[PDB]
Amino acid sequence: FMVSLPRMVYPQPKVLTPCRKDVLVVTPWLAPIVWEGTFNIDILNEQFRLQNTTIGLTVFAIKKYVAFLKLFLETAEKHFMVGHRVHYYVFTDQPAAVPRVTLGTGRQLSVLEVRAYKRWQDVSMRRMEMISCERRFLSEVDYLVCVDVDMEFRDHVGVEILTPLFGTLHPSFYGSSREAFTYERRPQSQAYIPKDEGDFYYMGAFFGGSVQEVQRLTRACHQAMMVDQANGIEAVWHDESHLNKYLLRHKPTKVLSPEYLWDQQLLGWPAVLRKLRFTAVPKNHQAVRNP
Ligand SMILES: O=c1ccn([C@@H]2O[C@H](COP(=O)(O)OP(=O)(O)O)[C@@H](O)[C@H]2O)c(=O)[nH]1
Ligand SMILES: [Mn+2]
Repeated sequence: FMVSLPRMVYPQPKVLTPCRKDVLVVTPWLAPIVWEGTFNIDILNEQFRLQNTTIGLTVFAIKKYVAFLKLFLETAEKHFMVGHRVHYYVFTDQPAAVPRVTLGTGRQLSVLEVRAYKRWQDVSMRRMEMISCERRFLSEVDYLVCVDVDMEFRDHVGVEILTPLFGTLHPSFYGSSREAFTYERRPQSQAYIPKDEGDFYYMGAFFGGSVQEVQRLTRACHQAMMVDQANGIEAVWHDESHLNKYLLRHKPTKVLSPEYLWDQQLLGWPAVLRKLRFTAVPKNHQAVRNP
């Protein structure tokens, strides 16, 4: 049950004036695409606080990637769901390497020890299994948000994202035609998507939803990866390939714009982005992924 909103004073929405004319703000299945200017955060904050919403954030920090945790968590404290209840779940092979980060009130962090796979591809892919293995979520949080650790928050990431199921537009492909998307194209793979199918190319580094929907997604992707492995095939973009297949066949209820997953070093700061919210931390891929 949801109580009434209180009286609020804010600018009247104008029916004959779009919030944004330069971008698509709703998908063909009527899911909002979240861009700056499309939401009044005061209204959304009210709605979600009135439900005493708790948000879980999963992040994996395996082997050398523990180095990314300090900046990740400190900037999350500044920008992620501030004012709401937050539970971080840090999955790592090195619990003693997790930095002691000071948390705001109503925010907690749990360290979950997991095994380290040798191949970075396996470390990345096994996140689906490890997220799905975990039964605490249903009792502890309302929503789960699942992100990469090699990142920092630079601006607001809040309850505007919350919805039963969301994916995020990959920053390299939001302007691309579907034939150019790097979906898995081999029919032998469970992740296969033909050249005439696809809505968007979603980023493996940021998806989420209700606990129920996230556990469905991660279970489905894990089982699809198991089938591929039995068939001696590994999808071209690993977990991201399976995520893309899942979100093609199970449409997300919101889609996040590339504000929510950007790489400024690689892609700069185009006119279409009013904010860069959650951004890549420069990596030496080969060095950091291997002993
Ligand atoms: O040795 C590794 C390799 C990967 N990861 C995790 O898997 C995610 C995805 O890998 P990565 O960020 O290297 O992929 P990219 O964004 O470069 O495609 C990372 O953010 C980490 O959360 C990790 O913890 N240790
Ligand atoms: Mn990453």
